[PDB]
Amino acid sequence: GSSGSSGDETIHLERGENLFEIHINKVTFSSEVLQASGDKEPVTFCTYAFYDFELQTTPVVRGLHPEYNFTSQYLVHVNDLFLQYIQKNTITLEVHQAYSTEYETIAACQLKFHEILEKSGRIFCTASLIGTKGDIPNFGTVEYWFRLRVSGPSSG
Repeated sequence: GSSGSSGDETIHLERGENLFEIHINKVTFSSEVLQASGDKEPVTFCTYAFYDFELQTTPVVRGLHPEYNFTSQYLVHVNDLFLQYIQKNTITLEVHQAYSTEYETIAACQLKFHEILEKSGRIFCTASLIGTKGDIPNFGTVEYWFRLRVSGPSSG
């Protein structure tokens, strides 16, 4: 076969299994967070749960702009209850700082996909981060992408 730059437009996918994968590139910070850090490779980690499944802990890494390079996927069968869920409730991914002594949260955002409501697939999107205490509206932006298509097996 072949692959490359392409597009897809559809409302409801065919009758088959659906695989929801989520690959997080990395997490950028703002001039404020960069300095606020402490001139020391800041270590943080994110977490989230889909379809009320087992929560997954992101890979801890030191640095300013690490590459989690984490790719999670699970074969889930659901369409109607799927879209409704996206609305009824969204995903909450907070970013807490993991210290070598204690652990506390300093940021919290709401992960939700709008396009998924109409379209389905590689829909580029982003989310903003806000500081809980510091109250920093320019904490940083997260780079992620979602996809929902028939993960049914094929002959080939």
